[PDB]
Formats: sequence, structure tokens, C-alpha cells
Amino acid sequence: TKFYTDPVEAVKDIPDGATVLVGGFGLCGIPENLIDALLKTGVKGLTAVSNNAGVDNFGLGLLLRSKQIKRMVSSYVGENAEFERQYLSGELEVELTPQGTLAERIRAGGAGVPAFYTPTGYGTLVQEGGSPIKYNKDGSVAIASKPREVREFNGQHFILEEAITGDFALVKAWKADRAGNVIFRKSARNFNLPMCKAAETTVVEVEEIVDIGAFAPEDIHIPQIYVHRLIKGEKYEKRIERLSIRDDVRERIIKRAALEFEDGMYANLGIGIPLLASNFISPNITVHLQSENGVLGLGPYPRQHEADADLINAGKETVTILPGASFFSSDESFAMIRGGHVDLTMLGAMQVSKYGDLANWMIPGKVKGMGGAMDLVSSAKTKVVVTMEHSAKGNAHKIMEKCTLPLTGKQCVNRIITEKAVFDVDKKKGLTLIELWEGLTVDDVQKSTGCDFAVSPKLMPMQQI
Amino acid sequence: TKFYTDPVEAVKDIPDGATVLVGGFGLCGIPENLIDALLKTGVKGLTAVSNNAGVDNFGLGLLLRSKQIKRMVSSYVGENAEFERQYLSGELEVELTPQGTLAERIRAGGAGVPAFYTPTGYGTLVQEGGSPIKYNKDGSVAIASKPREVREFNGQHFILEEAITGDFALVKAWKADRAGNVIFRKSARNFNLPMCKAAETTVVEVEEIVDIGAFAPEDIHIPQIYVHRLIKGEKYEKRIERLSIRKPGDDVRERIIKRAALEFEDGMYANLGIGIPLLASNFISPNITVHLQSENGVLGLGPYPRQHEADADLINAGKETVTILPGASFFSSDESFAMIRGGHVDLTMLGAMQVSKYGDLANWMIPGKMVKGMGGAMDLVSSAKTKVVVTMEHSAKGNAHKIMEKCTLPLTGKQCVNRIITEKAVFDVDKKKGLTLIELWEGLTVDDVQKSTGCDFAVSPKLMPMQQIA
Repeated sequence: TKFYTDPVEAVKDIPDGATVLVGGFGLCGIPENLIDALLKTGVKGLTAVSNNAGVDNFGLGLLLRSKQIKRMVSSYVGENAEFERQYLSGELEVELTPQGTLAERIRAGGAGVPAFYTPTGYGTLVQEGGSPIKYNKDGSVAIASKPREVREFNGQHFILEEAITGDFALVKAWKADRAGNVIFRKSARNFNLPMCKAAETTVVEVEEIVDIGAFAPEDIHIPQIYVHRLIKGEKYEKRIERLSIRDDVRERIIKRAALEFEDGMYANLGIGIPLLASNFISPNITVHLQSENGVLGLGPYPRQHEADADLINAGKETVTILPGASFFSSDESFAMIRGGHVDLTMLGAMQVSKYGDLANWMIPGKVKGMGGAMDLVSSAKTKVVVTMEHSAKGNAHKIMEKCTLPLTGKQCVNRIITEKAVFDVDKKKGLTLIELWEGLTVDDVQKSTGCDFAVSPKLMPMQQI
Repeated sequence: TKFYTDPVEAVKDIPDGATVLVGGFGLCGIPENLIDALLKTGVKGLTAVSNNAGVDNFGLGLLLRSKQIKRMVSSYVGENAEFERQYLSGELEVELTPQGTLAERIRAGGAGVPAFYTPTGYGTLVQEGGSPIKYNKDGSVAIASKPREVREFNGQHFILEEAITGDFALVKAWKADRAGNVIFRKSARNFNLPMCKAAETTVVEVEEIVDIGAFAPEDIHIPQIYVHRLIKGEKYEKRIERLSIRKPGDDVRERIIKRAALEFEDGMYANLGIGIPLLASNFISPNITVHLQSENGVLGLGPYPRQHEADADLINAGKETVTILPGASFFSSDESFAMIRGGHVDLTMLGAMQVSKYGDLANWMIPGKMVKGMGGAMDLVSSAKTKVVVTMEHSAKGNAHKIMEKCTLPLTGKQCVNRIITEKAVFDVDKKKGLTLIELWEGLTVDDVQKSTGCDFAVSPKLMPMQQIA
């Protein structure tokens, strides 16, 4: 562990075209001092492996506006208009990869495992390949994403993903001891921890350096063996992106969504309806809310004084945690998800098919990436519940035989709650209508649905919390 | 998390035939109260996925004694005479699995990854098949392991390994809060941590239950999402297998050690193998800092402990009680082997029964005599980014060659040894060139080494007398 007092001296030797792993989730755990040294070295050609594209005026968005990156490898690249500009113009190469695949690939690369199978992306364009990585000035495609090998194990289908290593890792942490051991604060750990392990040279910036012996040996997050270069950064803006401080049919879906929660349940809730449904959780039960950036035990939104840039949800909103909460890295978070340990994933959808295909991450000709959306639907052991308005404009269907928008997952939905009905959904049997909004008939449902469905013989009216 | 006061109740529904994941490394972090509960229920036919076989009177050894295990999946099964009687007689099936592969399959099992590739086992019985799983009454093999799928990535060969999941995991931890978050003490983490994630029903025993909020949210080793059933154990013997406290044929062995000590450099991360390599750590200059890594989940090993410092929760890979230095860390067995498998350790130093001309190593099996497992040895020699030095006596009994053209004992690794230190010679080892004799114990000539070595070798023009750390 070499200690440096110049952030430029820490990164002088990054050759043009390097692959650099960049820590951070949204603007949370961004190595803003090392990323500033790169603006100051002006190094170029880079392939940046980074979960997100920062924002325009911050994070990796800074090396983008200064044209220093050839290729971004990310999972979610929204909230950066300049990255959209460079991609569509053919100035930027972009590889979108599921978030949990991103985390596991980087981890694999650090752990000496050249490839592994994941259920995530099967039956989607991740498996199929062919999507533009790079356009020409024509609008013709200079680079297409390669297909992934599909293989079956114990009933389910999986795809082969290859490890990611880097030449360098730019990592932000909380404190280092003088031996080079490092800890991370709150949800700021995310991709920083695994990215420490997967590069030939890791550069870590910390907020503070402490003595050898300050950390309990059991509580070291990154052992010194992974830390090659260390600086204490001179300045930290730490800029909250979304400072989040404490219709008829939408409330209906919500008051029904709220009845999905049970005592002892581990749940991951998408932004919008599912998250709002959690406000109606009885205090006589406990639900444990998981966040993909590495939090179990999310609490309500923070009061003004409680807002902390190191604690955010997957929506990028400032959050709090309840007593009993835990933090963990992005690779551990997706092991929990991909492994089926979450009980309930509640999600929005643009389309759901008869046998449970879900389209929710991409509209052709309208370009943000999938995030953890594919990972959250990939486990058979986790109940997937979609909450959505029943129909689009013009009564255009959203429940159909075959989705026509790109799939998030194949045969992954277990139930659909709309303002008109609740359907159970099966891979092989299709839809059963188990509940119908009072006043409406089955034929009012049939006429706004794009496929056949069974009706439950215990078919009750629609419940409301 | 459901809390139980009755440990028999928490394991009462394990069915006959179950696959059970059992934590612990040696006798360290063994779920002793949960093992006792399985003795009370008498559940049989089990497949036990467990790193070692305890000892005769402790750990998994107790369930071997009561004949409740039909099959074992382990990396190292020595120091248990009842195990060896059951295995060799044909009563027990044993899948000897490299330790880091066992760690990563279990973690894969918890992580929803059905299969992955690893370099560990390539070039060995693990990859080619033929490892004995079950013996016949007459000592022939009834069941041998099958060939693994082999695949090349980036000019290296790897083998495909599948996830391991259990019906149940029996997990020892240190403390749990009342939400069911869990922490581990010292090197007692080991396999307990990943096994907690890889079973349909995980049962954890802890020594103390504390209040929600007694753990910083950053320092919860197992979040509550993984803990299904929790008990506070009634009694903890916490036996020590080897009380090794700080202080025959040592003449030529001191030679090897004083030369091997010169392989260390300031700032080096090293993993030292059982046997001779441990002893050269004492000869590491106090003018430098070497960082010593233990496969059971430690970085920054210190000296052997004074009596009053010895702790059952802190051992090395030789199952000896050890200490840690300031700046040390602890981590799980999957993370330990990610460090090793990923090439982050600078030097590995190992014993050998044989080394071949091109760097193959044989150090884990003597067919028909010694079948105790490879432990972490195959993993330690798996990385191209790590220097592998063998420390050994030059020749075997009867001046039988140990350095030879091809090994006759099952391989631990193919083309993996970089240097061989003996009491007569130091060889550099190239996978295409062969051996070069770079150092020679003064007073011996080159014909003395050739008459003791079972193959030819180049002689360095800068050949010098063999170095000894002053």
C-alpha cells in the first residue's frame, strides 16, 4: 500500500485506452477526487466500467463531457443527457449489462473465475445479442452486442457471462488504516468493494486515515492485500442527486398492492406504486425492505437534518434505515436476489404476457438500460408481483399473448394487480382471474385484456387495505 | 428468523437422506450443540458437506461414530481414525473436493449461480476423474469420480464446477441480535458464512443473543435474511485440536529453511504450507514485513501464542493455535480462496513428495496408503500470478528420487512450481525449458546433485553456493 499526497501522482500512469473500474452507485460512493485527477491528466480512450453514467455535471459524467471515454460498461445510464448525445451520434461505445451480472462479473474477475452461469438475461436481448454498442455517423451499427451461451441446469435456463477485470480501479472509501485496510460508510460501498479486487492496480481515496489497530480485525471490509494506492481526498462535495425529505385508479392498485405484504417478509419494491404501497403496511407486522445498492432494512424518508448522501435507495433518493439494518456490497446484494432469498419483488410493467413475460426496461426508439430489473425477476424462489394500470392510451392492451416490447424476463411474473383485476399467472397454464373490481364484470375485464384467462371458482371482488 | 430454546426442535424435521451443510474448519467454528441434537434424533443417510471430518470424538466425527452419514463432501479428512476405517472398508462414500472449489460451489449455491469455471483441479484426478469415492471390501475402488468438463479461456484451461446447496445448514456463529443478524469471531467464520446462504433451512447456533442495534449496520457478517432458525447453544467445549505454544532430522531441514527465508521480500503477501514452509517464517528478516495469509480466513498471521493467548477460534491451516498482528483481518473461506485463486498472494511455499522436470507437483495422495484430501493445495498452485516455491528434502528414503522427469504420484498441479529449494540445490523451473541448477550446497559438486535427481537440468553460468539467511 503506497500512500500518495497528490491525486494526480496516484493516477499519472493510466495509459490511454485503459480499462478503469469506477466505484459508485448513482452519485453515492463516487471517487470524485480521483476522477478529478483524470480530468487533470486528461487521459483518453478509456473503457469505463461503472454502474451508472453519473450526472452531467458530476461523477463519470465529467470524463464524458471531456471526451475521455471510448466505451462505458454500465447497467443504468439515465439522468445524463450528454451520454445519450454521444451514444446516438456514434462518439461513445456502450455495453449495457444487468446490474447483478455487472457485480458478479467484476467479482469473478477478482476471484480467478473466468466465467459463470446466471439466469439473468435469459430470454431477453442480453442472451440474444445484436444491440448497438456503437453506431456510425450513418445510423448504421459499427458494433453489436455478442450473444451469450444458453445452458440448462435442473430445469431452468441460464446464460454464460465472463469475468471483468480492469487495469485500474478508482475506488472511494470511508477510512483506511495505515496498513491499507479499508472500510466503507453506509450504502456508499456498492461497487467499490468488488472493484477493489478486480483490477491490476486499485487506487482508493478515503475521507480519513487512522492508525493500524483502529479497525476490529473481523470488521475490515477490504483487506490491505487489495489496496495498492491510497490517498485521503482533499475535498468532498458529496452531492445528493434526489434530496427526498419526509388519482382514483392508482390509489386502488396501491391499496390492493399493500395486501401482498406479510409479517416476516423480505421485499424489494420498485419506484412508484410498489414503494407507495409500503406506506399502508400495518405496524402490527414487520416487512424488511431490501435495496439493490446493498441495504436491508430501509426506513422512511429522512427529515432535513437526517439526509445523508451515503444512504440512498435504488431510486437514488435519500433514505433512512431502521434499527437492525445492514449494509453490504453490490455483489452480495445480487447474490441475495439471484439466489432467491427475497420473498416478494413488486414492480411496474409496460406489458405482461399470458405466461408471465415482463417488458419494463426499454421502448424501441425512446435508452436508459435495465438496472437490476432483470436480476430481480430471475429467481423462481421469489414471488414477482406486477402493479400496473390495466391499459395504455386508447385502451391499447398491456396484458397480452406475446409482449412486443423488449423483455425484462421470460415467464417470470406470478401475479398482476391492476385497477380492474388480480390475475395469478402460470408458465404453462396462463392467467387465472382471482379478483375483479366490484361493479365491473368479467367481460369488462375480457375486453380490456388481450388473451384468454381462467376465472377462479372462488372469484371474490377486489380487496382494498 | 425463528428463535428456539430446544435444539432438537430446530433440527427435528431434517429427513433421512438429507444433504446437510456443516460449518467449521478443523475444530474451529463447529456447531457443537446442533451436532448433538442430530445424535438425539438419530437422522441417518446424510450427505454431509463439511470441510473436514472433525476428530474421532468431536464435530462431524460424532455422526460418523453413530453411522448417521452415508456420504461426505470435504477437502481434508485426516486426524479421524473412525472416518478412515469407514472410508477404506467401503462403509462411507467420500468426495474429496479442493477446499476453494468447495467454498465457491457453496457460495454459488447461495448466489443463484448453478455452475462456474475454476482453474483448480486442472491436470489432476479432479479434472480427469478417478478420485476414489468408495472402496470395495477388498480395498479396490467401487466408485471413482468422473471427468470434469474442461474449457479454455484466454489461453488457460479451466474446469466446470456446479453449485452445492443443502436441505439444511448447521452454522456456528458468535453472536446474533434479536432481528437475527449474525457475527463470527476470529477464524471461526470459515465455511459457516457461505453455508448460511446455501441451504433451504439454515440453523445457526450462537453463544450470545444481543439487542437489535448492538451491531453497526456496516459490520453484520450475515444479514438476518439468511438466518431461518436461531438457537443460543447451551454448552461450548471449544476444544483445541493442537495447542501450539511459543518457544530429529533438523540438520538438513534448517538448511532448507534458511534458504527459503531468503525468498521473502518487504511488502509480500505469502501463504505458507504445512511442513517445512511454516518454519522459515521465523527466519523472515525483522528488517522487512511479510504479510502471511491463512486459507481458513486470516491475513496478518503473527507468531505462535503464549499459553495465555491461545484461542480455539484462532488457528492456521495446519490446525495449530496462532496469533494475529496489528492490522490483521478475518474473512470467510470463499473470500480466502478468491484471494488465492485470483492471484493476489505473491508467494506460495509448499512441501512436496515429488516435483517434475517441468514443474508438476505431487503432494496430496499416495494411492493405497494416504488418501486424506488435497485441502487447499490445488488452489494454492492454481494462479499464474503467484510464485510457487517447493521446499523439500532432495531425495526420499533409499535415495529414491523426488525430483524427476514425470511424477508417479497423483498430481496436485501441472506445470506450477517456479522454484525448488532442497538441502543440496536450488532449481529454477520452466514449463518449456525444464530445470536450471542455480545454487548448490557448497562442498557438493554438480554430479552429487545429478546422482540424487531423477532427470537432467541446465547449470546456470552464474551458479553459486546455496544462500543462507544470516
